[PDB]
Amino acid sequence: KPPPYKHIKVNRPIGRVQIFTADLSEIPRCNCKATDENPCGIDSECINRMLLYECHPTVCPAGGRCQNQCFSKRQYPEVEIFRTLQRGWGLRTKTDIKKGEFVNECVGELIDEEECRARIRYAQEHDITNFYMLTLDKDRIIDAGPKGNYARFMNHCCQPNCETQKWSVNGDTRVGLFALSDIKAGTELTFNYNLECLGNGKTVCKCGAPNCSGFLG
Ligand SMILES: C[S@@+](CC[C@H](N)C(=O)[O-])C[C@H]1O[C@@H](n2cnc3c(N)ncnc32)[C@H](O)[C@@H]1O
Ligand SMILES: [Ca+2]
Ligand SMILES: [Ca+2]
Ligand SMILES: [Zn+2]
Ligand SMILES: [Zn+2]
Ligand SMILES: [Zn+2]
Repeated sequence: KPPPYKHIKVNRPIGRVQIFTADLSEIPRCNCKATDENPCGIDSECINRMLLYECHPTVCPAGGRCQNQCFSKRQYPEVEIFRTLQRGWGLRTKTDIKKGEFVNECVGELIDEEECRARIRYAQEHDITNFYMLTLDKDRIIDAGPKGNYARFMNHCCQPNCETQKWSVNGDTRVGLFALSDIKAGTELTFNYNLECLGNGKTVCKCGAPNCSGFLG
């Protein structure tokens, strides 16, 4: 059984950490029509989607059928946690996911470098080998360990089927997972941690890909 965690829907800023807000002047304005085949969708000419911005619902001309509100809408593909051989607990999809489709948001407690330094330090001193830390920016780190969602079970892979993207939503950064290719129902959902994830120093990569570098990210 996986150790408990508080299931949260949005990022939770801790201590000095701030969650900022901008106006409509700091957001592009697309010209997608309600009559388009997939208004503001994965293959459209939506200037907001292209610049990694969501559309503002009350001003998007595509209106009600705007397809560029994936973070705000929190509609994720059906997933489940399962027991992997060597990388502990993992996350697999229960439904087919298409290339470029939104998979999840990396949601956790938003912490600063001082709080992140104390939590790695405690984990190191107490032989904790599982980390759920992801850089939002130089000032803010997502920690999905105490509080999070299903994204926290997604393992690293040198040949992943997902990627992270830094999007602007309501005037602040959010981290989302998007499919790098079509993913079949039953497959483990992975992403390359790259330099984004903290604490995994001397961790040996067990992704088992033919192009494995031996290290996490
Ligand atoms: C975000 S958690 C992923 C869920 C985790 N496997 C669990 O059981 O809760 C990442 C942690 O899982 C382990 N891990 C993830 N991907 C791995 C990989 N490719 N090779 C080895 N360990 C991995 C590491 O201990 C890492 O700190
Ligand atoms: Ca729009
Ligand atoms: Ca818009
Ligand atoms: Zn659009
Ligand atoms: Zn739109
Ligand atoms: Zn690997």
